[PDB]
Amino acid sequence: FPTLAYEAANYDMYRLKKLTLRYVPLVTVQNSGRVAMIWDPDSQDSAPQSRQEISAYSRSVSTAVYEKCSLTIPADNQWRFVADN
Amino acid sequence: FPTLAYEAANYDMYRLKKLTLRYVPLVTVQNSGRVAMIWDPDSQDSAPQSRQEISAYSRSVSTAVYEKCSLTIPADNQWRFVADNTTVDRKLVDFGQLLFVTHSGSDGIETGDIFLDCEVEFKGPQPTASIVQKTVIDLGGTLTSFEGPSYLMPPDAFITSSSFGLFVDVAGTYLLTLVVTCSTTGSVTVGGNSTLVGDGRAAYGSSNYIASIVFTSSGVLSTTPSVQFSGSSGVSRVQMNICRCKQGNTFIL
Amino acid sequence: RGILHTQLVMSVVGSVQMRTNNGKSNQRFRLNPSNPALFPTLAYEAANYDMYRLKKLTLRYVPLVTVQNSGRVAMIWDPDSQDSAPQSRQEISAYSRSVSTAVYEKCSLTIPADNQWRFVADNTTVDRKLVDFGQLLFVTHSGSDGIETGDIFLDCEVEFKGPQPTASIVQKTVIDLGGTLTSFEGPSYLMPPDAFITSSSFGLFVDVAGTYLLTLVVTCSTTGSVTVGGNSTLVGDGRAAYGSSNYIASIVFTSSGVLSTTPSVQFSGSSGVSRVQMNICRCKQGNTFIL
Amino acid sequence: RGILHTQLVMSVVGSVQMRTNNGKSNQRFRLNPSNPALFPTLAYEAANYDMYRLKKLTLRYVPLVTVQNSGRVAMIWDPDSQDSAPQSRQEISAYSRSVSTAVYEKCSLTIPADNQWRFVADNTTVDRKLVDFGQLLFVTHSGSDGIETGDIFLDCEVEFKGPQPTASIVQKTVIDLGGTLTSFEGPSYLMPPDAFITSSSFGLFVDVAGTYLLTLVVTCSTTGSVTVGGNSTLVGDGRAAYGSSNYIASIVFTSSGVLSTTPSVQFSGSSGVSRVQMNICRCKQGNTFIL
Amino acid sequence: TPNTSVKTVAIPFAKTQIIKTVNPPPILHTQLVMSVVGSVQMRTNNGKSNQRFRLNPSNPALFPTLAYEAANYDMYRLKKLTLRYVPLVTVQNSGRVAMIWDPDSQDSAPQSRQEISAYSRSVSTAVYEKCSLTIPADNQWRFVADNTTVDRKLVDFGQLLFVTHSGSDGIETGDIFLDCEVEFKGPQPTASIVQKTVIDLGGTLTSFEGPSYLMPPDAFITSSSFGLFVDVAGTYLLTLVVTCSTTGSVTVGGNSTLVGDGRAAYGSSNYIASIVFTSSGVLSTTPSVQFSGSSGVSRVQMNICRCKQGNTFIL
Amino acid sequence: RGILHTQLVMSVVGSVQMRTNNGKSNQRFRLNPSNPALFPTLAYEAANYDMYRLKKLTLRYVPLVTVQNSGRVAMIWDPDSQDSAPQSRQEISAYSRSVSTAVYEKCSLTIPADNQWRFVADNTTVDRKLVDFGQLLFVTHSGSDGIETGDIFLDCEVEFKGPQPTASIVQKTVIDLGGTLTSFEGPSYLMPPDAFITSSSFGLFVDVAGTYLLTLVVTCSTTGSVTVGGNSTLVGDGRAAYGSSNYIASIVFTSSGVLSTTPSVQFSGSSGVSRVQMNICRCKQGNTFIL
Ligand SMILES: [Ca+2]
Ligand SMILES: [Ca+2]
Ligand SMILES: [Ca+2]
Ligand SMILES: [Ca+2]
Repeated sequence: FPTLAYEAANYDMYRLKKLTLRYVPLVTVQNSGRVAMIWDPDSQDSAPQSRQEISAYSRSVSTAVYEKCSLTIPADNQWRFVADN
Repeated sequence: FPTLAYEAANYDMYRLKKLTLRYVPLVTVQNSGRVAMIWDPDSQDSAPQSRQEISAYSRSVSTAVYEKCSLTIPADNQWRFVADNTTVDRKLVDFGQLLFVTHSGSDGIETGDIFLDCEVEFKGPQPTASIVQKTVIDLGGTLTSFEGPSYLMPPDAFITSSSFGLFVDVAGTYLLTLVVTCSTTGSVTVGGNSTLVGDGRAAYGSSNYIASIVFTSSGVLSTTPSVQFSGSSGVSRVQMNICRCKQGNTFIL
Repeated sequence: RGILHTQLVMSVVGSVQMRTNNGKSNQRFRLNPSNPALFPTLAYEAANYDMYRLKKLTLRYVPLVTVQNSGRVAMIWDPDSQDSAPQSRQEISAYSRSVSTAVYEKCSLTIPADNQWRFVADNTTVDRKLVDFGQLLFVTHSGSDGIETGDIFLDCEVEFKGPQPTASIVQKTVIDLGGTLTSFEGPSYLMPPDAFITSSSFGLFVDVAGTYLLTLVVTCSTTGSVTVGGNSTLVGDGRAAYGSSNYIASIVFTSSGVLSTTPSVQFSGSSGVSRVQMNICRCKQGNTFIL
Repeated sequence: RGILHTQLVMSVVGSVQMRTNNGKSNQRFRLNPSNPALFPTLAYEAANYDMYRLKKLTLRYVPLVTVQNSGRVAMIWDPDSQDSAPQSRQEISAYSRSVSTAVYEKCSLTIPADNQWRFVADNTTVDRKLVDFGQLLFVTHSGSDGIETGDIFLDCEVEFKGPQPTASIVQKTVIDLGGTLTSFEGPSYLMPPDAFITSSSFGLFVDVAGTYLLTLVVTCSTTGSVTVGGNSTLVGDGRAAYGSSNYIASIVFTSSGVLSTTPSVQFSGSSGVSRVQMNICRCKQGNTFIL
Repeated sequence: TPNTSVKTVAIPFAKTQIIKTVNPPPILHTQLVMSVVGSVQMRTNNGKSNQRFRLNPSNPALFPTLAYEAANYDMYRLKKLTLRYVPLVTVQNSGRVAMIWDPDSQDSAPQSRQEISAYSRSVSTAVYEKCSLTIPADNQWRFVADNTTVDRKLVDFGQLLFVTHSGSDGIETGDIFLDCEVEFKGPQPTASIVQKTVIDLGGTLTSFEGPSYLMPPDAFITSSSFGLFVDVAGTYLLTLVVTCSTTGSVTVGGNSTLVGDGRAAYGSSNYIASIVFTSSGVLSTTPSVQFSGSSGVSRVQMNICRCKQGNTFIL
Repeated sequence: RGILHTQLVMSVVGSVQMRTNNGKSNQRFRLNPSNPALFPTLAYEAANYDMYRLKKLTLRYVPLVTVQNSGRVAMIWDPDSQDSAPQSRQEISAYSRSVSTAVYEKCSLTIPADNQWRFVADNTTVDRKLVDFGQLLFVTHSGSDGIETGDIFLDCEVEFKGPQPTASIVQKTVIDLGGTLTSFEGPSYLMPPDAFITSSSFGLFVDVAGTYLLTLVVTCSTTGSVTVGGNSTLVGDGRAAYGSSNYIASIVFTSSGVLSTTPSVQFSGSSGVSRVQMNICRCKQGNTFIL
């Protein structure tokens, strides 16, 4: 949030209502590969560090490079502190 | 607007819907005097400089010290630019001035205090605005601000061949970076409007002189410069950066 | 239904320039019942428990001075407990719950309570932010400098979940030369910027407004007198002793919570002060020492 | 809903002949909540109020000894608080609520509660008979001579009526030559027949099982070391001092609350002891003085 | 709805109150209690004892008129209780007056600023501004204090404490009024309205036969002198009986004045006087009745009667 | 619905004076399911998830000793996970859920459960106070000096919210000269004050009662034999090797999880031990190395 971080300085609590991740390719069907998009409920775990951990994290979309993805994250209702001090 | 100025960085246009000025006294019916509250439609006029100009400005309330006032300002519907990347003719940008004239006191006593009400709405957004001033002084010149906002204003600083002073009157806690082109070293003291968070670390080196101070100002008058650099020789340029930082952004011995 | 508790919080001393919680940092008025400043009488109940939940909260600034001393007392609640103290005069209206009137006139401010059980601070937690309910900040800026303006009361309905063996309500603080007050095993009667030692002298500022009991244990080489003044008077039976390199005294004094530019308890005349160890208990007037 | 409060009352020391509060008088277990023997944690809550009302009252003696020692432990509730001790065996079961079993096996006793509001003990009553809710007596009468047998817990739902400022966490007790302990403005935490002085020595028997902070103020002529006896142990920081005719010490010790034929805190070696003044605070394993 | 509400307060100048009686019937009853003397440091009931104001109808401080009707009865209630501090001073003098009711009748007094605010039931406004405190009642019947008990906690209804600090020093600041509806159950013949108090060397006053004019922190004896601080504000009738070895003189101090024909006499080891003095109840740091100049005082016995200015002896 | 899970927690070793987790610190029995002392089997299930929620919690201490040894075992549940140890006896029964009986006789204790979801311990927290569900403390305080008395079981209905990859079955702990155990990326399975090194020797105290697989990687200068102490036994296949300045061993041993004053795995005989690195895996009576 390079723009909301200034408005986030003027507040203390926050929610997050709608969360989508919308990988858009920029390449033809000629280049192989794989892109995966992962959401953790932790904010202090490490990252793979394998192929085993990519697929079944909890909430992950792992299609190819040349093809579009879309991942949605379910929200909560809790109020959390904006990270200050 | 010490709080809205951060939200004002994320936008470009503004209006002002409701404007009241609500002077509240803090003193009995024993102290004589007069407080007047003035709104200009200009934002570049000077101030009185007489008793003649206090009463009939256009829109003014001028009661006594011990008795309450209330002034309302009529609004417009126009959209005006938020002052970013500082313009020169700031008359078509601002909505006006407030002037707050007192005389014939009751000398330097906490008489009362002035409150201000707003409904501000903002149109289309920016990324941000850089909330760090950059002000430069030459010998004989004044402050010329760059990069915004308006913490320091051009009648606030003075330089000599050997000394330097700032009268910070905004009442926050700040973070300076003095960069002074000298020939010798010097000391920095903190005057009457403000106090240190006392670990101001500075250094000399080449022709530059670089300091970094954290001070907390009160905005009240005092006839001492609030940040004073003296004892040096051949000051030519002083460059500044001010940030409004809290009491944890101080350096450590 | 619960039981209300009116409790004294500060004696508000006015100021000319700009001042937060008067002599103290943004650590004093944490909304935990394990805080002797905001809870002078519920801290004894808070030592028995580990969970609390606030129900009703009002602040009730009641004036004391004649209407000749202009001022502006402001009472401010934060939802954080780790935000810094406010910097300017005009960084007051940017808070959420705030009442700012003149010195000579009474106010009120209600704080909406949550429904979450929170831990009672018997620690040494790093994040106070998730434990406390928030801060209370008190700002004075016009003038009338050395004058007791009024005093702030505070009303609560606190209920407590699961109990605990009693947290020891006796402080233990140690000062070294060049060091500060460092508390040990709680509570927080004294804050770290409340004392000073030299090579020959010693002093404590006490602003919680109670009647206490000290045990000075001072490592010196000569004896020294102990004077009590400024904010507190002796319940005058102060019996000290000397012996080996320790210096031991026991004092019963009654502070008043007002600021003053004199230490409340002062120890002077000796030589080579190196350590001062303390214990403060909040006793009563019957705990003196007969001559 | 209320909140239960399991609290340690005694640690039962068996005796051959007949003994009623393992040695201490018929004054120890008054059922006021201003009684640290019966309420080691609720007395801090009860120091803020004037009226109280008991709702649930249970025993549960719990043993600690192997099944090899014969003996018998009884638990007694008078509705009086000024009746004398049960002089014989036939008087033991004749009380209103009484449960008596062997040493090696657990018990329980419930007390029916009233609905009246009674005053909390504040610094002087003479007719305790109308203020307390009753006594508790703990008789042991056959042969398990003085081995620790078990310990007795106590459960409460206590509600309090209208508040008060805090009264006294700290004792002040004064001994003169030939006299006994006379307390001034505190709880108890000592009781009179639990200290002895001579022309040259001094001793305290503490049977409450807490962790305390003393301030010995003893008018002497020569110095004297301080040991901590068999009931209790130091935390090794007993910094003391001499000076004028006073002798000043400050000790942090933890007692197990068990009988022993050694004084728990003993002061010997000096000469011409005339007065001893005390202050006891119930600290924790914090407030000891760093060397 | 603009989230900031500006409210104006016009603090005028001196506020006072005006009190008239009607009185009508053959029952609310307003009375003075004190005149609040402000102090700089800290002070309880203004220099009076730690136990003085004490809710029985057999208490001369709170009920100088009902105490005679209280002698003819045994039980009492208290229905309506208001405390109505009236200022007598402009908005120029700073200070604070607090009015405190305890449910105990044997606690001590603050002895801090901490204890003033949250007692249980307290009003603690400024000096120049009016207060009003109400006390909730009960339905229990309690004994009128006759043939003095020791644990006077189950007898009285409570205390009044009247704490001032941070004045405005010794000025007539205000005064405290007290309202009651007192009803009495089954009657006595009477009660003996004459105190009998005895002091020994090192001891204090121990009252016998009732009522409570003098209280134990009011008198001091030495080997050669004697003093009483009468703080009830009436006109009294003493009978000093002092066990001395020599004669002595009796003067009348700051709280009180003679009706100047105090006749005394010496004789055997006793010393017998009979004084008529009129006290005001205000503080003064002189004993109000002082007997000095003698030698070996051991016992002083008293009888106090509340007699008017015609019960004086004649030269 | 659920499935109960009876699990071994400790094997209680009695002590005369006072002891809280039979020697180990107030860190051992955190109620996260990522705690192998409390969850020797559920930690494998809990290594796949991030949130958990406890539903049923019971003790049941079960004795093992003849009815000849006096003593007393207590079981304690703090709602905090950062409170200190119960320093005295009066603090034992003052917890929220506490059951204390004799050594030779069985017990039970139920803990009321919440409905909140809490994080599972992943590699670093500082405020455990908000992550764990509480502590478990196990006090023994009279004379059954160190004989195995009994053992304590624990029952659970645990449900987990959203999954995760597996985290760590294996520890990595590193010791330097003068330092202590510092774990890196594992469970625990050791805790710091359970290993000691000298200039020439090495030792491990394992009190978890499983069957483990070590890899000793010790920077030495000379070789050294490895014995398996009194707590634990080999499966007789401890193949080791020397080479460069490293010393490499791999041992399969089974520990009973009982205190002993001998290191369970000891490495002595060499010279200039500087680092020791570990990996512990909880194998079975399989993975030993055939000669
Ligand atoms: Ca995770
Ligand atoms: Ca113009
Ligand atoms: Ca705790
Ligand atoms: Ca009381």
